[PDB]
Amino acid sequence: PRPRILICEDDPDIARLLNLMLEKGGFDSDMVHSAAQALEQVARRPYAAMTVDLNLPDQDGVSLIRALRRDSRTRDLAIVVVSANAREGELEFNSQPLAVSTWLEKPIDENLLILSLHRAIDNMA
Repeated sequence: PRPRILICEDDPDIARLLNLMLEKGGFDSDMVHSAAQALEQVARRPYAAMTVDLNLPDQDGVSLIRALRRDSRTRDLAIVVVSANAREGELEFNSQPLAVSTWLEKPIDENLLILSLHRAIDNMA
C-alpha cells in the first residue's frame, strides 16, 4: 500500500514470503538478494525500513548494517534483522550504534514482523 520496505534476502523463497507478508500488513516492498544490491537500491528511493538477512553471499548482514549507519542519509533508516542465526547474531554484535530495532528468527513470526516494523519505523521517526 504505502510505506515501502527494502527486503534484503539471499533466499528467493523467503524474499517472496516477506514481499507477500508485508503486503498483507500494508507495506509495499522491493526484493534484493545481496548487500551490494541493497546499498545501490536504498539510495534510489525513499524506504520506511529494511529487513536484513544475516547470512548474505558477498558481505554479511552486520557489515551491511554498519555501512548503512556510517552514511548520513541512511543513519536513521529503521532496520529489522530477519535471519536464521538472529539470536546469536544479536548476542554477538548488537549495539546502540548499530541501531537494529529487532532481531527476528526464522521461521518468521508474521505478527511480530509487522508489529516490529511499525515499532521500528515510529521509534526512528
